Amino acid sequence: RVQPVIVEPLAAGQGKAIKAIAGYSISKWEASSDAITAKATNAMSITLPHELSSEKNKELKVGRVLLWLGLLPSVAGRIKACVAEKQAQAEAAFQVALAVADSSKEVVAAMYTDAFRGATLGDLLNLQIYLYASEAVPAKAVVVHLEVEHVRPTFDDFFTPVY
Amino acid sequence: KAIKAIAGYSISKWEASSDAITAKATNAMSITLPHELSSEKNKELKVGRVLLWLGLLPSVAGRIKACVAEKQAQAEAAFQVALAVADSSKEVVAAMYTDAFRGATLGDLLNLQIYLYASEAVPAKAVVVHLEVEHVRPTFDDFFTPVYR
Amino acid sequence: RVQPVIVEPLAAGQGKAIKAIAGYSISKWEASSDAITAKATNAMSITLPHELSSEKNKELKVGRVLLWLGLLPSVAGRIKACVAEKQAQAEAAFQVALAVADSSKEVVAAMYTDAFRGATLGDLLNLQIYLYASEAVPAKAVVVHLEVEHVRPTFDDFFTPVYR
Amino acid sequence: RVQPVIVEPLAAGQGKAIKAIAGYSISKWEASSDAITAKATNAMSITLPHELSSEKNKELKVGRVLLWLGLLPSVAGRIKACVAEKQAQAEAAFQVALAVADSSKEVVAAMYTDAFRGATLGDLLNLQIYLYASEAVPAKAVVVHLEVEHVRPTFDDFFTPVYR
Amino acid sequence: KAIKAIAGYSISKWEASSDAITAKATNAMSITLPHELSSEKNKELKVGRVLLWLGLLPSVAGRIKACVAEKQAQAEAAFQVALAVADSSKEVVAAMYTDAFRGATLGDLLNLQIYLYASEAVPAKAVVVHLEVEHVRPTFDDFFTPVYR
Amino acid sequence: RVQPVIVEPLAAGQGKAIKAIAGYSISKWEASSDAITAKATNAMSITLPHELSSEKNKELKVGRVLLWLGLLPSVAGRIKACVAEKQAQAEAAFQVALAVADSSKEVVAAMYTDAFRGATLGDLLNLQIYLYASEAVPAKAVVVHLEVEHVRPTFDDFFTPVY
Amino acid sequence: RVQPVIVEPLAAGQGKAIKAIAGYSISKWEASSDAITAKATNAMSITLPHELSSEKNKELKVGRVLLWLGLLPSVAGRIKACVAEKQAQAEAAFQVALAVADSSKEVVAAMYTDAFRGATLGDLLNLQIYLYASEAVPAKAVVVHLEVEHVRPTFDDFFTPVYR
Amino acid sequence: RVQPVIVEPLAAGQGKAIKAIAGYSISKWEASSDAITAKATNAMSITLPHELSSEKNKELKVGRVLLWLGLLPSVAGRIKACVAEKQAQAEAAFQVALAVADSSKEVVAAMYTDAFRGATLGDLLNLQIYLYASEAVPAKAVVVHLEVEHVRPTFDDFFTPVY
Amino acid sequence: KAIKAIAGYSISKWEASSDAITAKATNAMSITLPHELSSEKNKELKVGRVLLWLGLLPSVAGRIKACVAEKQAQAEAAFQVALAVADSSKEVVAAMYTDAFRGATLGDLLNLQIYLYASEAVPAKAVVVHLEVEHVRPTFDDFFTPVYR
Repeated sequence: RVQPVIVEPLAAGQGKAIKAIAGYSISKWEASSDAITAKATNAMSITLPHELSSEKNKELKVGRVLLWLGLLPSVAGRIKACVAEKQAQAEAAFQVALAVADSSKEVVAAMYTDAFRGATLGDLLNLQIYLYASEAVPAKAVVVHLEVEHVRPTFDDFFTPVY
Repeated sequence: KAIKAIAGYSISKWEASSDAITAKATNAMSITLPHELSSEKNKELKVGRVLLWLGLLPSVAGRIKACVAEKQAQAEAAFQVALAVADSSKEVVAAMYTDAFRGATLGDLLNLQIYLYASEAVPAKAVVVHLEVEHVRPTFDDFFTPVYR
Repeated sequence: RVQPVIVEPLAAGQGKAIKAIAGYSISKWEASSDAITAKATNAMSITLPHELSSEKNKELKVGRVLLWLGLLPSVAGRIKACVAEKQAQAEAAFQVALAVADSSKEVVAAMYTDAFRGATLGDLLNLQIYLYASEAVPAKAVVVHLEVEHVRPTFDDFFTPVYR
Repeated sequence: RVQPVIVEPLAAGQGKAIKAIAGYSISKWEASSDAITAKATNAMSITLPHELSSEKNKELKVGRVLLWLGLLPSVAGRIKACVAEKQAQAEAAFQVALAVADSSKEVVAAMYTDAFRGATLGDLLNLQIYLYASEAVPAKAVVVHLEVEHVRPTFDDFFTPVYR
Repeated sequence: KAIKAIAGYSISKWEASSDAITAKATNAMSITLPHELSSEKNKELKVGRVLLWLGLLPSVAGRIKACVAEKQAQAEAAFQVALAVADSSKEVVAAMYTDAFRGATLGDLLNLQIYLYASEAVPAKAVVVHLEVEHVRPTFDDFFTPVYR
Repeated sequence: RVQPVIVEPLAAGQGKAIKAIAGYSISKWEASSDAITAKATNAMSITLPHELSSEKNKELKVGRVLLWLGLLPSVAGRIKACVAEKQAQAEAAFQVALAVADSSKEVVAAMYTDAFRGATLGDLLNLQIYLYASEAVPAKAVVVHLEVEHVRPTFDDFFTPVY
Repeated sequence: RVQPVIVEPLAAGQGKAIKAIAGYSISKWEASSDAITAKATNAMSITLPHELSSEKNKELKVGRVLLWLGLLPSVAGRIKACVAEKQAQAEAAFQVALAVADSSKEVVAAMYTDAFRGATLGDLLNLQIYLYASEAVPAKAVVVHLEVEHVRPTFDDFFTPVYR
Repeated sequence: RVQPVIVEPLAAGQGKAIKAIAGYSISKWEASSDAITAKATNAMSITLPHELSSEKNKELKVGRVLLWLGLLPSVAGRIKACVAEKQAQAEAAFQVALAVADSSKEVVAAMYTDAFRGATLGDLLNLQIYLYASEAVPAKAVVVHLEVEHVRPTFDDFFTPVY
Repeated sequence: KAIKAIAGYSISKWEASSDAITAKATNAMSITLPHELSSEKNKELKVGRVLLWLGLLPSVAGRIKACVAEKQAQAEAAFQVALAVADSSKEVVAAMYTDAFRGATLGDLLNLQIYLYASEAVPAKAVVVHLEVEHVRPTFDDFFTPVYR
């Protein structure tokens, strides 16, 4: 039996938001970039924010991480980013990574569901973010957004002891 | 409909800009995780499917091929070993690694490299490679940091 | 009986998210690259983040690791990455490794499910990430994202004790 | 109804002892210091003890880590320590870390509960301990005590087999 | 009554002597675990509350301030970031870190430093810093070592 | 209802002894110190005894550790010790450590309940002990006592095979 | 009542095989030697294989480790090995270690059951293997086999996802 | 009661084959050797095959490993091999190893049941194989067979995606 | 009957050839695992009983003693600390380490050394040392590798 199906169009902003699993929470931070020579990859390092910079919080385990990149409307060309272990040549990181985020697609994002599940935020200090551009891109023209999920920090809802 | 991540996973998506590419040449840039996933706790998360798709400026001309692989002596041989390449001459410029890294660890992606090839001369920041990995959800993303450091 | 089917077109970033198993958490971090000569490889070692650099946290056990690499849109060529134990020749790491992440495909990632299951986080200091580039690729043009899952740290839900 | 209360004065070393959870054990070791210039930091890497240096034991999983530092009574000033992943500038490790152990307080310690839970012991080789001194402090004047908990090693209750 | 360690924990207590301190200066000495806790098995134990209290000779004069923190470029800035300092001018010369390191690992305390400040000139071995950490009990302390090595 | 309470005084030696948890055991060893310059911190390393020096016994997990320091009655000043990871400057180890043992207090000890729980004795080879003194202290004037607990060694009650 | 017994003669390699416990797996690798001066020791560090070198797999927890050493039949003398944390003098590692593998016996092996239980695999990068030779022994004349057990890697039963 | 027992003789090839435990599988590979000077030990490194060389497969946990060495009938002397961690002097590896395989015995093999249980194949890249010979042995005269067991690779029975 | 490995274990058996030995000298060669056990996953396996037995060419003369121990400064002292030696003058040339390494990790055997002693001059490849370790069975030996790399 052939079933008639209507495919309704979507607006830019209508979509199901993926929810963190029970017992975890999501930290969201961004990092601006610098100038990219054409046909060249810059390789920056992941810097945790101050809140997660403590030695207490560098022991929380990691779940899924998400990398979506937001860019100026003035820029043209093709921009591709990923996260990977630090390597000798940066371009080869696009040959090993499990998901790359391409700006030529409809959804400019990369979802890492199992590549870093079970690691630690202190181990996320060891990773790198790789940016590729087809044309010459000036400084601060792309901002990368990375959103990691980790176990909920179990002692951060207390005031500091002063008495 | 789009491909949904399986139950228990999430998808981290990030991009990497390029460098200048000589004609008939291959650059080999390493993979850097974002800051949120760079913790030692989060480098032990397992990896599912990864995706590489590159967006390029429409002014460029030639043929651009990218892949991910392990570190090699010659970069060109990486195009002979890799399980999927993304080609600009083809219909869909993408590379879907469904079983190549499924089971590997998120810290093991630092041992990989992205390989770009250009048939002609390409300036810097002219292509951007988008990669989208999926991994297990981090075990504490629903908690504020403890306020008493 | 033949049964008809309709394949839905799938937008980018619209896949099912893989969840970590019960008792585990996923730590996600990145590493930037340096300049790669044409038809060459580079080996960079995995550095744990500072939060996991404690002696108590170097004894946690590893589940699955995921390497997805993000690259600039300007770079041209074919770039392939993997992880392995450290070797004499780096190129031979592409002959032994269980999964490589080619950039000539639609999913530029590599999922190591049972290659490191049951290993320790300190043993991740003994691994290396290998990049290969088909053309001349400048520095910081690829960034590797590695995402490990590990057992959740047992004491990060408590304040530090106030008495000394 | 208001309910009166009496606060008992507490002598030194008279607190409740935190017990490791079931299936885990606590390994405790120390590291001595070198000379610190005034208003400066020093980064020293964590070295596992030899008993845990095996390949079988570098795959154990980490729970909670505890850094308590012991210092000579002659030294003056303010000394602060933390653990983190290795960074370019060491001072910035005090801006990111989840807990620091100040010496101007009553409990000179720092408890990382969920910062490294689920990491591996080999990943503790990727961490660093950071010391800051407000004044000129000589060598071996502070000693850092780090106490990790990890899964108990599965075969240390058996004699070695007698046949070769 | 004194503060009792919580169920499942024990308290390791040790001391560290000092070095010579210039006037208006800060020394930064690292933390060394004792031998019993220095094993790779025992560096994975979790940490609860830590305590720092310093005993000083009564002949000394001035003002001595100590704390624990992470490693920094300038040592003086460690007194601006640390959550508790121990001051000799105050009523109780102590520093009680209840939530600063609770959850961290016993091997992570090697990444910390003790910071001493003296207002005047202080000779070597004139103050001794006592620190008392609590941690999970080691999983084999009720067994003799196996006699057949 | 106000309840009358009598606070009875204690002698030096009356106190409840903390017991190891089930399945663990306690190894107790001491280490003598050397000369300490005034306002300076010496930083010594932890040496496991011979019984726990085997590769079999460097895999036992660690629970709570205890550091109490015993000193000569002739010495004066103020002495503070702790255990921590090895660092660049030793004095900064008193800013990171979770408990320091002060000789100016009534109980000269430091209890590390969770700082090293789950680590290994081979990882206790990586730690250091930090000593601070206010005045100049000669050699062997302080002996530090550290008492760790670990899992009970499961094969050490056998004679060595000779037949 | 006295009960007679008959002892069966046992051929080489006819012992009971020790099985890893449930949820664990045994990774086995080797390391070759270099030249040893007579009455001397050598310290070589443990390097994890590439499969366990990921950040996700450096957080796995360690059970029992086993060191059995294979040696050429031409070499003469007495050769002893152990594992420990790294020390100043290597010879003192034979005074502290919980088990040594003497070559003057019938079972040339050493079983560390609870020495590293609960440690992390990354913490195996902090350990060292110590060799002692009673006579002049050339290079590559002994090969050490170390066999760790660790938790099984949680994702090595799945293909990598095909979409990028 | 004395019981009469007949000890029946065995042929070279009759013996119970040890079976892998449930959920594991066995990879079997060999490595040829080079020239051995008399009274000297060569120390070669373990190279995983190509099938297990992937970063996906370097995360599988390890069970029991087996080393049996096969040699030419022309060679004479005494040959002893083992596996161990890499060391300063190779001969001392025969003093630490838990089982050495001697060619002078009836069963020329070495069974490592617990020495590497719980490690990883990427950690088996860190080990070494040590060969000893009494007399001078030419190249390729011994081939070492090592047979490891690991968890079964859960995604290797799929074809590669081409559509 | 022979000694059977206990339930859950297997026995890896391998050999190592020798080098040239000066008279009244001791060589110290390190232990190398085979390739199959060299993975980081398999270096975390626990060790039971190990065995060392050496086969020697019948043309050799003198007295050859071997053992396994930790790394030492002097190699001769390894014969004073080791729990079992294999002696060619004795009835059975073997060394059975039943409790010396039982509980240790398979990666810890890289921290050990084999010690050979010869009373006379011995050429290279004249003795071969066989060592047989037992360990837990690797958790995936019943699976083909995933074909989609």
